[PDB]
Amino acid sequence: NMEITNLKSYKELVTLSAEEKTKDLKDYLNDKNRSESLIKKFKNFYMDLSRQRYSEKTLNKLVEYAEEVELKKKVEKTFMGEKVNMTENRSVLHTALRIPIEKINTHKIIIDNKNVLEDVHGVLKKIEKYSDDIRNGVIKTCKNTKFKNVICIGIGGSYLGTEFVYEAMKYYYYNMELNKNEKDQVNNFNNNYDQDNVFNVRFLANVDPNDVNRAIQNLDQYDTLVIIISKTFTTAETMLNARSIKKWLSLKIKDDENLSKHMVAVSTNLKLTDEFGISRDNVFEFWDWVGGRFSVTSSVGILPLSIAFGYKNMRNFLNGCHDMDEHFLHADLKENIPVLLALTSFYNSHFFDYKNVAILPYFQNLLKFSAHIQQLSMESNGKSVDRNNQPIHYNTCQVYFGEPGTNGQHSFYQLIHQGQVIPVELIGFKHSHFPIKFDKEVVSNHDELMTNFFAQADALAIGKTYEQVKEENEKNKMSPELLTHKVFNGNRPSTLLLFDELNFYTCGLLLSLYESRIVAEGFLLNINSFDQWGVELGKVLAKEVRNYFNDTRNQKKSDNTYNFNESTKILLNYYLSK
Amino acid sequence: MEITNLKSYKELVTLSAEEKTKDLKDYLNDKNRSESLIKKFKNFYMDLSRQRYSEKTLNKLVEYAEEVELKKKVEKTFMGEKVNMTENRSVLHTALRIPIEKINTHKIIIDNKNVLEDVHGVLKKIEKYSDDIRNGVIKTCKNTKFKNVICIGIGGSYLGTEFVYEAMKYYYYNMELNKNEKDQVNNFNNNYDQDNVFNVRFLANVDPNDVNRAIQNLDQYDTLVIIISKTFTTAETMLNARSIKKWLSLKIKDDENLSKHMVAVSTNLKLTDEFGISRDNVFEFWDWVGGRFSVTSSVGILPLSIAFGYKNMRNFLNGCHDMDEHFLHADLKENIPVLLALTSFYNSHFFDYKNVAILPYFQNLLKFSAHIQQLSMESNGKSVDRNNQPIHYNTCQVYFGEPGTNGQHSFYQLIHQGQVIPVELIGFKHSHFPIKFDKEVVSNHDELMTNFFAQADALAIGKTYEQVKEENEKNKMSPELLTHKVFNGNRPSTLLLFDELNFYTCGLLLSLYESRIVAEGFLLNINSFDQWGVELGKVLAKEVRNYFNDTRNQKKSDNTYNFNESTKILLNYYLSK
Ligand SMILES: O=P(O)(O)OC[C@H]1O[C@@](O)(CO)[C@@H](O)[C@@H]1O
Ligand SMILES: O=P(O)(O)OC[C@H]1O[C@@](O)(CO)[C@@H](O)[C@@H]1O
Repeated sequence: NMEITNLKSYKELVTLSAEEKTKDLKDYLNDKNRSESLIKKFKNFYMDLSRQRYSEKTLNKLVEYAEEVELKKKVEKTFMGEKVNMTENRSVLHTALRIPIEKINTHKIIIDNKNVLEDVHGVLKKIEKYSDDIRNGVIKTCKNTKFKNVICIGIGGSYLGTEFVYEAMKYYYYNMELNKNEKDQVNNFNNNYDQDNVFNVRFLANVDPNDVNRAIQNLDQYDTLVIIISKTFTTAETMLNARSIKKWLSLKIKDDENLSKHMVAVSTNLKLTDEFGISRDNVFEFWDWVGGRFSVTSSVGILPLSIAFGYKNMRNFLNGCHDMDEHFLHADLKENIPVLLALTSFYNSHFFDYKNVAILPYFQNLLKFSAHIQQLSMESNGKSVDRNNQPIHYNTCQVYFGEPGTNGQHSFYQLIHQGQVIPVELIGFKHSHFPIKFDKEVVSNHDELMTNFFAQADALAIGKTYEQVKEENEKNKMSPELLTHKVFNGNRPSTLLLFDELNFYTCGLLLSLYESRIVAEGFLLNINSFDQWGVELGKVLAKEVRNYFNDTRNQKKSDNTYNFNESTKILLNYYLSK
Repeated sequence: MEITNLKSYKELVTLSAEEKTKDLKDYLNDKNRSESLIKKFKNFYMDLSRQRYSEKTLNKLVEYAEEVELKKKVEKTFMGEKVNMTENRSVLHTALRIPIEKINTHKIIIDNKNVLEDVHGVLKKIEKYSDDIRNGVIKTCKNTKFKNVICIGIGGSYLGTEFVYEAMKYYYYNMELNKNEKDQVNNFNNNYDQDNVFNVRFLANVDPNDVNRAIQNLDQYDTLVIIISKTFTTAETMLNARSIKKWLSLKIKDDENLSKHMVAVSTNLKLTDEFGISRDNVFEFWDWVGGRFSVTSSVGILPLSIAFGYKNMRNFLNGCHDMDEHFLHADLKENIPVLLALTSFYNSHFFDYKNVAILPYFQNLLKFSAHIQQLSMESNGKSVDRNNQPIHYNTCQVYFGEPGTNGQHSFYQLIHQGQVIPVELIGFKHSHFPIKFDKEVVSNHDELMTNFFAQADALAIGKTYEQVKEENEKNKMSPELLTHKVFNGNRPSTLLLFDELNFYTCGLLLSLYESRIVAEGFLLNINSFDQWGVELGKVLAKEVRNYFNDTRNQKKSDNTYNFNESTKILLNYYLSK
C-alpha cells in the first residue's frame, strides 16, 4: 500500500543524490581507486560505470535499496517459473529457452506437471533438423531447388530481436565463416557474398503495402520461403500481410501441396495456424510464458536465424544468453552486472530526473540493436500502475533512442553535450568484423572509430570551463562575449561496455545483459515488466475506423454506430474524398 | 532581456496552468475550435486540435511570437542577414530552391554577387551531369553505363539525402518506370531490375563494417563515388574517401580512369583539388548552407538527380520553395510552420514535455525521423541565448520515432501509459504500392490509416476507471487489476495529412520541418545555425588517435598524454592481445 518511494533506502538516496549534484566527475575520474572499483570485469568484457554521478558509498546505498526491494528473491521467483506477471497470472520463462540439453533434467522447470525444457528442446531439435534440411537442400522449393529467400512476417517482438541479431551477425558469418577470414586479417576486399548459404532475408513488419513492396522487390515466389511470426496469430498487421503474401505466392504456385512447402509459422496458437493452412510439420511453436520482447531465444528468432546462419551458431548464441542468465541469477547484487546497470538507470531517472537513455553502439553492425532495446525497455517499463495495483506518479521507463557511433556524433550529440543531459550507454569492441588498415594511415579504421568511443565519454564527463575557453581564445581571438557558446558544463553521465569481439556467444551475452537489466529495473520500479495493457485502446479505436472505412468506401451503412469527434470527422472527410 | 521575463511569456505560464485542468475530450466536441485548429495548405491539412490549448491560448502564443519579433527575424534570415551571430554568417538554404524565373526578382547579394547565379550555375551543372550518367554519355573506365553510386558523408552530408532517397525511390520505380496509375492495385508484375534503377549506398560511419556494407557485391568498374563533406576535413568522411579510392584502385589502375569514378560535393575548392578531384567533378555548395539544411544543395540534388532524374528534383525544389514562401508571407495565426513551432515550444516550456515522437504512417518515410533528429537536435540543442547569456530554460526536445504502425508494437505502450510524449503523425491519402483483395474488409493502405486516426483519438480521449469498470461486467477480470487498463488521456498530437507523397509534396514536408526549426530557434532565442557542442569530442579523439599510433607502433612522439584514471584502464584493455 506504501510505494517504493517510502523505503528507508530510497529516502537515503534522495539525500545522497543532493550531495552528488554538488560534485564533479572530473574529481572522481582522478581517483585511480574509484576507477579500479567502478570498472567491472567479466570474461569477455568490461563495464565501466565510473562516469556516473556517484561515489562508491552511494553505489553501495543503491545496492542496499535493491536488498530492501528483495530484488534477489524476485529475480529467483521469475527463474523458478512463478507467476510474476501478476496482471495476466502468467510465468516469465524466456530464460528457460536457452537452458542447454545437458541441463534438461538438473534445471527442470515444472508447469502443469510437465518439464517445460522438454518442449523447449523438442522445438529446438525440430529447428535444427529443418534449418539443416533447407541449408543442405533436403527440403526444397516447389520447383525442386534450394530456397534463396526468406520473408519474415511479424511486427514488434516478432521481428525486432531477430533483425537486431541478424544485422549484428550477418557479416561475422559471411566474413569469418563463409570467407574464412581470421581475426585481425585486414582488407578482405576479395570476400564473396553471392554464394551458397547466403540467404536473402527480408522483414515484413508494417501493414503499409509499401512494406510488402520492399519485401517482394526482385523476389521470385519459387525461391522464397515465408515465415509467419505472431505470438497470438491475430495481430491485424501480421495477418493482413500473411494473407497478402500467400496470395502473392499463389500468383505463381498453383497447387496447395507446393504452396505448403513455401509457408511456415511461429506462434503459441495451434488452432489459428491450422485455420491459416500451415502444416503441423511447418509450425515451430513457442509458449505463453515467453513475452514477445523476450522472444528472440524462442523459435521467433532461432528459426529464421538458424536458416540464415546455421543451427550450431544459434546454439552458441543460446549458450551466451544462458551464461549471462546464470550470472544474473547467482551473482551477489554488488557484483551483478545487469543489476548494477539497472540501479544506475534507476538512480539517474529517479534522483537526477534524467528521463532519457541513448543506446550508442560504436559498431555499424549493431544498427538494429537500439530499435530492439526500445521495445524491450519501453513496452516493459513504460507503466503507470505498481505491482500492488496502485496508480503511481514516480518515473518509470525513460525514452530510449540512439544511432550507432560515430554517426550519432554528427546528428544529435550537440544536444547530449550542450542541451538536456542524456545518460549514454556506449558499446564497443576490440575487433572489427571487417578489419581495414593501409600502410600510409596513422591508425586502422577500427581504431579511428574507437578514438571516439573513449573521447566522447570523457568529453561528456569532464567538459571545458569558461576559463579553459578564455585561455584558448588568446590564439583564436573570438569576440569575447561569444565565448559562453563554447562552454561544456560536463557532469554528463556514461556507461562504457567494451567487449573483445562480437561473435554469436558475445551477441547472446549482450542480449541477456539487456533482458536481465530490464527485469531487474521493473522490480526496482515495482511495476509489471511483463504485460502491455497500454496498446489495447488504439486497437479498439482502429477497428471502429476500419468498419467506418468499409461502410463509407462501399457507399453503405451497417450494425455499427459511429461517434467521431469534430476533428476526426473533418479529416476522415478529407481522407475519403476523391 | 530573457524570454522568461517577457509579458506574453508570463501570461502563457498562467494560461497553461488553467489548461492543465481542461480535457481534450471537451475541446474535441467544439466544431468551431476544430475548424480553426485544422489548417489547410495546397494538398495538405495540419490538425492541431489535440493540443492542450483553447483558441484564446493559441492567440496568446501568437502574441508571444509578435513580442519576440518572429516575423522580422525570419525575414532577416531570408534576406541574407548574418543571423548566425556566433559564426557571423548568413543562413541561406532557402536560396537553394528559388526557381530560375526568380533569379533576379528574388536576388540575394553577398560580397557584390547575386548568390542565385552560383545556385543555378551548380544546378545546371548537376542537370547536365545527371542526364549524361542516365543517358550513358558519361561512362565508366570500361566505357559502360554506371550502375552503382556510393555516397561518402556523415550527418548533414547524408541524412537529408537518404530520407528523400528512401521516401521517393518506390514512387519513381512504380509511377514513373513501371507506369502505375492511381486507379490500379496489386502491381506485383513491376520490374525493379532495369536501366535507370541505380544501386545507391550510404557510407557514413568510419567503422570499417560500414565500408563492408557499402562495397558488398559491388564492382569498382560499375561504381561512381560521391564524396560529400561541407569542410572536406571530417575525420570519418576523409578516412572513408581514402579507403574507397584504394578500393577503386584495386581494379582501376590509370589516374585518368580513376578520375571518371570519383566526384565531390564541398564548400572547399582547395581540399577537393588536393584530394585529386577534377573541377568539373566538384559540385560546390556554400558556407551559408548548414549541413542539416543542405539536402536542397548539390549534397542531395547531385545523388538524387542521378538516381531519379533532374526534372523530378526540380519539382522537389519547387515544393520546398512554395512552403518557404508560405513560411515567409503567411500571417502568424495562419502560418503552418510557425504554429507547429509554437505548439512544440508551448508543450516543452509550459507542460515540460521534453520529447517529440516523429511517427510517419508511411514505411517509405523510414529515414525521415533520423533526418529530423539532426535538423532539430543539432540546431536547437543549445545552452546559451542570442544575447550570449547561459540559459536554463528548456531548449530542443529529444526526438525519436519509427514509422506507423511499427511503433505501436514497440513503444506506444509508454506514449499511452508512461511519460507523456507529444506525437507528430504524418499520413497520406494514397499509397506508392496500393494493395486490395476482394475478400478483404479494407485495402492495406486503409488498414494502415485506421491506426493514424485512432491513435490520435486514443491519446487525446483515453478511457476512465468507470469506463473500464463498466466493460468488466462481461470481462470479469479480478477487480483490483482494473487500474492497469486506465488511459488518462490528454496526451497531445498533431496530424499532418497529405494527399500523396510525390517529389513536390516531399519538398513541402522538408521545408515544413526546416521552417519549423528556424521559427522555434527564434522562439527559444538561441542560435539554430551553429554547432560548437561537437568540438570537444573531435579534439579528444585526435589525442586518442595519436596515442593509438604511438602504442601500436611501439614508438614515442612529440605528443604528451593526460588521460584520466578510467581511460587509462580501458585503453590498456583495448590495446592488449
Ligand atoms: O502477437 P504478435 O503478432 O506476436 O505481436 C505482438 C506484438 O505487438 C505487441 O504490442 C503486443 O500487441 C508486442 O508486445 C508484441 O510483440
Ligand atoms: O559535411 P561535413 O563537413 O563532413 O560535416 C558533417 C556533419 O558533422 C557535423 O556534426 C558538423 O560537425 C554536422 O553539422 C555536419 O553535417
